[PDB]
Amino acid sequence: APALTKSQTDRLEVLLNPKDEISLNSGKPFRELESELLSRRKKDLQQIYAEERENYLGKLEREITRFFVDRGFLEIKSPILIPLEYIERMGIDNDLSKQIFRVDKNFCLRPMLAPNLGNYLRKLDRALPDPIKIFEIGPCYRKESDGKEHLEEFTMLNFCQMGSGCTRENLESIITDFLNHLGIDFKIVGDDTLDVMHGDLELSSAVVGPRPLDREWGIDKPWIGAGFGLERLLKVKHDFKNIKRAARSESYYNGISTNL
Amino acid sequence: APALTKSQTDRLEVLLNPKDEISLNSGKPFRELESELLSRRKKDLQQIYAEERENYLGKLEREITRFFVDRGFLEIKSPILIPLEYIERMGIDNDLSKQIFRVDKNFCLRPMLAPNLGNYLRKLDRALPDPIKIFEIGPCYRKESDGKEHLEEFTMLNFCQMGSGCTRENLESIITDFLNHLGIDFKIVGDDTLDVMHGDLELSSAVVGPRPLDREWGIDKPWIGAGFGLERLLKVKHDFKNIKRAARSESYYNGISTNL
Ligand SMILES: Nc1ncnc2c1ncn2[C@@H]1O[C@@H](COP(=O)(O)OC(=O)[C@H](N)CCCCNC(=O)OC[C@H]2C[C@H]3C=C[C@@H]2C3)[C@H](O)[C@H]1O
Ligand SMILES: Nc1ncnc2c1ncn2[C@@H]1O[C@@H](COP(=O)(O)OC(=O)[C@H](N)CCCCNC(=O)OC[C@H]2C[C@H]3C=C[C@@H]2C3)[C@H](O)[C@H]1O
Ligand SMILES: [Mg+2]
Ligand SMILES: [Mg+2]
Repeated sequence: APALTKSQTDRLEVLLNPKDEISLNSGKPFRELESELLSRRKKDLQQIYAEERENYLGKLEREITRFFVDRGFLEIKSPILIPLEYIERMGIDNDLSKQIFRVDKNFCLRPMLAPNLGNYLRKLDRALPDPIKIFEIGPCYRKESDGKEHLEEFTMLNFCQMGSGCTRENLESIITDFLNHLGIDFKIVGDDTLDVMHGDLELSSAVVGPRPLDREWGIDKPWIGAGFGLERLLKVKHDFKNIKRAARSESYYNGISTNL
Repeated sequence: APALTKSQTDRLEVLLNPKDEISLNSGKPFRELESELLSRRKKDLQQIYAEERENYLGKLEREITRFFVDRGFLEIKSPILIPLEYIERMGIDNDLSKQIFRVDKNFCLRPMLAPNLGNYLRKLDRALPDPIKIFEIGPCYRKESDGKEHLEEFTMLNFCQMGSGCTRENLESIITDFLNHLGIDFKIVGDDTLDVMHGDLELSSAVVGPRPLDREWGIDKPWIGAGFGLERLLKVKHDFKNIKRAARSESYYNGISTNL
C-alpha cells in the first residue's frame, strides 16, 4: 500500500463531500478510492436531477428575496455594468483601484451594489413614504488579492433603509432575524461600522450612517445598510472547504464536481 | 393653448403608462399635463411599495425557473464573465465580433448562454440519465447595432435537451406550453431553425440539432434548444413602447419612471 501522492489526494479532495466519512490514509489504492467517490458523486447528481433540480445559488437568492420583500423591502435590479465615475464618486481615485474590471473608457463591472442603491434612495425619496427600504441581489466583480475566501465573480446582497428607524439596534435586529432565518451562526463585531463574522470568515460589512460622502449621492437623511456575500453564506451553510464550490462555475454544481 | 413642443411631448412620454387613457393634443398646458402624470406615477410606486414589492425582471426569472424545474429541467448558474476562446469556438473569428465586450486579453462578457450550456451537457452526460434537460437564465452582453429593440445589457433564458425526444414537435410543444403559461401571444416561423415572433418582435431563436460544430463541445447526440429574452417578454406582457422600460435601470422601476 504506497501512500497517496499529493496530486492524488488533491484529486480525491475534488470528489470529496463533507458528510462522506472517508479518511484517505487507510490502505486502499488511489484507483479504488477514486472509483468509490465517483460512484457516490454520480448518485448525488442523479438525486438532484430526479428530485430537487434547483441551483443552490439561485435558490438562496430567492429565499433571501422572499425574506426582504416580506419585511417591507423593495426589490431592485439595477445595471451590472456601470460608469467608472460612480466608483470615483465613492471616495476612490485611479491610485483598491487595481481591483476593478474596466470594460471601456467610461465603464466597469460593478464591484459593489451601494452606488446604484444610493441613486435609487435619492430618486424614491420623491415618491415613497418614510422609511424607505430597498435591497438588491446580484453579481459583483473584483480582481483578487487573496483568493482563499475571495472570488473574482461573486453575488452580493445589499439592503438599505433611509429616514426613520435607522439605528444600530435596528440594523442588528434585521441582521439577526435574517441569519437566524437562514440557520447560520454568527457574531457581530466592528472594524458605526460593523462586521458580521462566522469564525474568521466575514459574512457582511454593515454601516449606520450618515457618512460624509452621502452628499455626493444627494443623500442627507439617516440610513443603515449591509452587504452580504451569497457564496460565503453557502460555504458556511453547506460546510464547503473551498468557496469555489459555491460559485458560478463549470466545475461544480451545488458543490459536486462536474469532472466525473 | 400653444401646441406642445417636441421636447415637452418627449417628457410626457417618459411619464406615460399604456393604460392611462390620456391624449396629449387636448388643450391644457404642459405644466398641468406633467403635474397630472407625476401624481399618478408617484401613486403607482406607492402601491408597489405598499403591496407587491417585487421587481418585474426578478419576478419573471422566478416564474420561468419554476416552470422549467417542474417540467424536469436542471437550473444552471454559470459564469457571466467567460473566455474569448468559447466565442472563437462558436464559429466566430476576430473579423458579429465588434459586438463583444472584452474585459481582458482572454476574457469577455458573455453574449450568449449556449457555450456554457454545451460544457454542462458534455459533463453531465457522464452522470445523468437520458434525456438530459437543463436551462439557464441570466445576463448577456452585446454592443448594439440597432437599439430600437436591443439592449446592451439583457437577460436571456436558454433551455436545452440532449439525447432522446429531441424533435421539432417536442421543441414546439415546450415553447407553446411555455408562452401559453406566461400568457404571451406568438407564432413560430423559421429563419431546422425556428423563430418565435410576436408581430415584428423576435422573442426567441430556436434550433433542433445536430449542428456540425457540435464536436467542438464534445457533443455527438441529438439536441434541441431555444433562447428567449426576458426584457422582450416583459415589453410584450406589459405593453411597453420602449424595451428600456423592461431593463435593469436606474431610470425605470417596473416600467415607471424614477425621474419624478
Ligand atoms: N471578492 C469576494 N468574494 C466573495 N465575497 C465577497 C468578495 N468581496 C466581498 N464579498 C462579500 O460581500 C461583502 C460585503 O462587501 P464589503 O464588505 O466589501 O462591503 C461592501 O463592498 C459594501 N459596500 C458594504 C455595504 C455596507 C453598507 N453600505 C451601504 O448600504 O451603501 C449605502 C449607500 C446608499 C447611499 C447612502 C450611502 C451609499 C449611498 C461581504 O463581507 C463578503 O461576504
Ligand atoms: N441585444 C438584445 N437585447 C434584448 N434581447 C436580445 C438581445 N439580443 C438577443 N436578445 C434576445 O435573446 C434572443 C435569443 O438570442 P439569439 O436569437 O441571439 O440566439 C442566441 O444568441 C442563442 N445562441 C440562441 C439559442 C438557440 C439554441 N442554441 C442552443 O441551445 O445552444 C446549444 C448549445 C448546447 C450545445 C449543443 C450546441 C451548443 C452547445 C432572443 O431572440 C431575443 O429575445
Ligand atoms: Mg468589508
Ligand atoms: Mg436570433
